[PDB]
Amino acid sequence: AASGSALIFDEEMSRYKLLWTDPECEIEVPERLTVSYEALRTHGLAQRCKAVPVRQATEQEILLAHSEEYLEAVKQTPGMNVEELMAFSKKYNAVYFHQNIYHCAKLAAGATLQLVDSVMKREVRNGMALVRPPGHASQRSAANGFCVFNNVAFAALYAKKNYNLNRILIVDWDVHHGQGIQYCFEEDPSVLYFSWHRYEHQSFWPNLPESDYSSVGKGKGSGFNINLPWNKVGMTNSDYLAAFFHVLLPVAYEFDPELVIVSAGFDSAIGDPEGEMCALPEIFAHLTHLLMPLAAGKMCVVLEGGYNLTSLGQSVCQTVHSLLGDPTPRISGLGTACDSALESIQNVRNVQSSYWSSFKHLAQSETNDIVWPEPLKRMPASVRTVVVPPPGVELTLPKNCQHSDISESTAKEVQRIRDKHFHDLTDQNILRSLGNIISVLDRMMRSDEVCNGCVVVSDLSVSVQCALQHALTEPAERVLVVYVGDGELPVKTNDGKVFLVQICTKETEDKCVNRLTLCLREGESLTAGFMQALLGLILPVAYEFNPALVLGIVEETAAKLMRVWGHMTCLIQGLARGRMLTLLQGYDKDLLELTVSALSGASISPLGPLRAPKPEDVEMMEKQRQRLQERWGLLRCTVSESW
Ligand SMILES: CC(O)(O)NCCCCN
Ligand SMILES: [K+]
Ligand SMILES: [K+]
Ligand code: NA
Ligand SMILES: [Zn+2]
Repeated sequence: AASGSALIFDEEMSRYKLLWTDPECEIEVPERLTVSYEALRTHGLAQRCKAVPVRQATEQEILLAHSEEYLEAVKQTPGMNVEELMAFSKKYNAVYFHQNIYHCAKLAAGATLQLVDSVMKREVRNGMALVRPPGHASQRSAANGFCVFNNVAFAALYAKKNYNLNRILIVDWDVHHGQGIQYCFEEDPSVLYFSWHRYEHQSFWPNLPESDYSSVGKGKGSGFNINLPWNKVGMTNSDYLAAFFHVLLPVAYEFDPELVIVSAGFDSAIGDPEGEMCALPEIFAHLTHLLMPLAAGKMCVVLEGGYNLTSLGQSVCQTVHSLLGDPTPRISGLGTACDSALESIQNVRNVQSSYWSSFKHLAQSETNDIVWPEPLKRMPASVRTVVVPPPGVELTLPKNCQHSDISESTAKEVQRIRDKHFHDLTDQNILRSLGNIISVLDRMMRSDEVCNGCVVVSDLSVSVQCALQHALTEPAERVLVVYVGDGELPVKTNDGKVFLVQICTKETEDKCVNRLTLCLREGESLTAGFMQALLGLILPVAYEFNPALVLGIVEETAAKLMRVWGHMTCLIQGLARGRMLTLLQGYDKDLLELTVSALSGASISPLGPLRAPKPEDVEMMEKQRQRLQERWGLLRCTVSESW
């Protein structure tokens, strides 16, 4: 299974620039590449990636997406003087030409294809291409919006042709619509295109009616084009995560792509003079992380726009940090998306409801200068994952995992804890696991050397109480508990420091807003239901809660449809800088193996196709959203009714 992250870059792509006055294009400068690579070098990220060389796209590769007549016209620009280049540039909208731009365009395109090949041949897990010129606005026969050839459209058509892929997701988080990509795949159900973009009711570039939410694709491609227009500026972390949890991710995991390509424009970040949005560079760590379980981690990130050199460098580093598997930064201050974003989100979900299972319940009444703080460092843990199997069980562990070694001070604390709170306890198994829990938690919370952990335990009540209480005094200001099992746990949810998610078999009405209890009907549809609950309820609440530790718990009677556990374990590491402790009750080799693999950052196997969720499950989940969304605004995917 593949490892490592490709970084594709060449300073030749910085060797073209604007040669005449033009306020429209003067923001697109060679230094965008210079600053981005140097930022990667400064933070040690470039040195940890596999450098893959650029190459030129061939004529045949360019003709996959562009016409012979347009290619022939651009092929003449190396021979043009400045007067001729200015006249050629005026034939198109918001683009300039240069004697070297055709050369660099072929390099930008070939760099993208090198990235696709490295990933699809399993030479790396994922990667990023830092290229100029950008691509997503160029069209079959036109340059547009600083773009000459459509790098990301190349990549999907090339991956289709040479690897016989049937399902490719393109995520365009640039602040501009990628109209070239939309047109290219408009009728194609094999390529799902998602774009959010500043729109402001069509008054923002490129000013197209077809960039609105109503453009869902055409013909057999209906439903495979998703536009989320931002109709106000100033969108925040909360708006972007609301878009992912309530539009993009439900569709992406149902689509089940075989490759993910990201049109990564960081002009959607705070400080950008084109986007004027307010999302922090740290959000891109999470946008990257939330997509990484798709396609077994095969993600090709391709630079598009991004014009504030400071914002650009930091967002590029946050993206590569996540590609490398470094712990995600904690996002504070999350809450409801703004009303304009909620309107865009509800409109997209409604028009897309004829095409996607996660939205289908919506179709029937019965159913329903700027400055910001510098980002903190993101150190990978010395040993990412510590494992404590039952005594004697020897397992083959991934390279960045390690077995537990109870210390002297730790042993004294178990004695103190036993005397005070479990007088009768003398079971020397239980007492060993308590020493393992405290030992693992101490390494997780008081060291950057261990990130997360898994401990197999015997008695849930004592181990849960010790794990929770010990974390709450480290101190962990807030703890998210995720419990797969029935019954009640020694978990008090009164003081706001604990949020409890419970996946259980018995229908039980929960009474307050710090618990989410999910009672999913048994059957062949448990998987789709849980995925729908995870993306649409669990993750929105968990992100807003912003825990300092995640405590996972699985009762023994519930280890037999839990094919979702690896996705949850991977996605929930977006919280608490990845600090997750999982307690598995009883030995199951496969569950322990899956848990350790996901905790350690390994690729997650795809879920493939799934029987769409039970309508009773969707009803249960929407009643949870209604009950919780006034407290946890990140759950909202409609505009609230005003009094
Ligand atoms: C690559 C892009 O999407 O950032 N293009 C920006 C075009 C700006 C036109 N004023
Ligand atoms: K976009
Ligand atoms: K499509
Ligand atoms: Na012009
Ligand atoms: Zn852009």
